[PDB]
Amino acid sequence: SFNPYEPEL
Repeated sequence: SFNPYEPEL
């Protein structure tokens, strides 16, 4: 799978 990273915001 993969890890959740936050967008720009």
